[PDB]
Amino acid sequence: FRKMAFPSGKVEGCMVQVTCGTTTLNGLWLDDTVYCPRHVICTAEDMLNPNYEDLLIRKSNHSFLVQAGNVQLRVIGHSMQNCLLRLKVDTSNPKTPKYKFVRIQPGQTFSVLACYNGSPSGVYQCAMRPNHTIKGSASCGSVGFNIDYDCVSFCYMHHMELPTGVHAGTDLEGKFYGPFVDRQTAQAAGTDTTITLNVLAWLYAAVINGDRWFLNRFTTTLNDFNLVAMKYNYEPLTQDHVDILGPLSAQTGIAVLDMCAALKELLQNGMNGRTILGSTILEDEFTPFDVVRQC
Amino acid sequence: GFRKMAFPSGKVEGCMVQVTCGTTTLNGLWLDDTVYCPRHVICTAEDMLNPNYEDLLIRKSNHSFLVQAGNVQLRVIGHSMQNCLLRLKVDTSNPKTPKYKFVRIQPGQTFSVLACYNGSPSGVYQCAMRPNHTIKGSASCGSVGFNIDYDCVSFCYMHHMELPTGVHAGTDLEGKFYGPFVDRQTAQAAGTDTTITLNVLAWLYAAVINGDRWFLNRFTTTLNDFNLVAMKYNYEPLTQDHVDILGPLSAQTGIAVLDMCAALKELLQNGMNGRTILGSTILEDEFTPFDVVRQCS
Repeated sequence: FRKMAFPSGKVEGCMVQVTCGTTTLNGLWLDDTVYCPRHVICTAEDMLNPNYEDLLIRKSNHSFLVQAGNVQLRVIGHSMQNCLLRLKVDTSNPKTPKYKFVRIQPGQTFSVLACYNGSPSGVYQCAMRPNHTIKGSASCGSVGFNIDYDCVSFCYMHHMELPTGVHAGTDLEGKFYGPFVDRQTAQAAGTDTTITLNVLAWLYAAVINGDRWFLNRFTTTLNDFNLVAMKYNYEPLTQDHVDILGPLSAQTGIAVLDMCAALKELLQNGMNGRTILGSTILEDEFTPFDVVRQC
Repeated sequence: GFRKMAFPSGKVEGCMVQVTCGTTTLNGLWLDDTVYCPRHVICTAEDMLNPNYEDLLIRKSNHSFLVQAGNVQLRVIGHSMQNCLLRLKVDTSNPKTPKYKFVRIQPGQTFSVLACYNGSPSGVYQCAMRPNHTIKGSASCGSVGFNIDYDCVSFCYMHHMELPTGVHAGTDLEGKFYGPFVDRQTAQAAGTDTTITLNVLAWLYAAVINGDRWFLNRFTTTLNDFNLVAMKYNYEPLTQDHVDILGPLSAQTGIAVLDMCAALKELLQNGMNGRTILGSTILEDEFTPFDVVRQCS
């Protein structure tokens, strides 16, 4: 049951290079606008206590250098929206796909098109951690997206690498995910818990395929499970979660709480040599939506 | 954090079509005015027990082959069989054809797969070529494997058969299978799978480069003594060629190849113990020395 990102094609044509002063980074070119982190306007010293409005007012259109492949785009306007830079260019992207800007919940998944200086380097699948970080390659301006039907739902953009080695970022409106800001400082990251809803979905996917060895005759309640789960650093399971797993429950024939009683035993005992879907560990980067879709 | 990145899939996306013959429907590769697909598209469920492909192909004409490039049907103007590949010739040449080459990769080497169903891409993933000549984790037949080399696309794989264990078997783009596998429904002997040592060692060098070096030590080992332990923990034997190939990674970190073998020895024998390498509790083996240097430079 492979990870599998989305086909990157439609996003590839939207990836541009933005340079201001001494720093280069990636930008998202949709219609006649380029989006990128606002910290591009900042130098080394600037990033310690940046005043974004002040640093921008002494910058003109000519300061920003945009390049799409080896075509240099002409930037005729510039504005700042939250933590993003909106760069108005003279041309409308001929490769603009059907697109949406969405904000996603922690635990949800998307694909990232990792780019170096505008050129697409690689595509991978990840999940927004419960602590709002993205564990990654270490970039900047690289966007995160899902593809529904013919529409691309851009939901993420990489901004900062935190002292811990994880990556923070914003949505495509400039609002950050989690308590993070765009300045070089100490930044307090929350507990990175396991996405319980995702583990169960993955365990359901195992039942659909062949692996049924972990199922048992044990029974549990919602509170009994959480009490065992939170001991092993698992995110508390809610009634909303079990409802979300409802349609997966009907297909497999295994009631959510029985699956919880299966996970409970798995956490307490470990897997003891055995594998699930060819994996030695429990996987938590597949949503219930990912499981139904990839089966 | 370290990510098993697949190559961008845009260049390959515009090459994906579906082929139909009777009831059977699968994916095909449309490059220039030729379409490549698995030859078992010309087989009914019954046929797959003992398929005489020669006797079944002569039974067909262009008429019987339907090719769909998205919402567009393509009329086929000729057909032939190259090994396990069906080769249909079409009236139009694909305008979205990228600079390409066909290659036969060696076991332990990685590539990207664009999972496709009924000619439509749904996802892309990165995998290695297992020492037992299999791959795992997709979804449909006709889906291709590839590397991206700047502007050129090197196709090296195509899915043909789904083995009973879950694993997949396929051919290169000349139609030659990888391993002893065949396009027919029978036993099909998938043997011992082994960890790719060369790939793990490159991943350990990738860990040092990023800064994570807790696993290191100063107790250098012999090639013989390492290989003895490697066999017991089900790893591929390390050869002098592997040591040569791990050259640049040894030079750049300043850690000798044999010392990293001594590091891996301890990890195999003792484990990580709650500690992680690049964010993993498992030793990864789907990153070639080439992949590491690519993402680290």
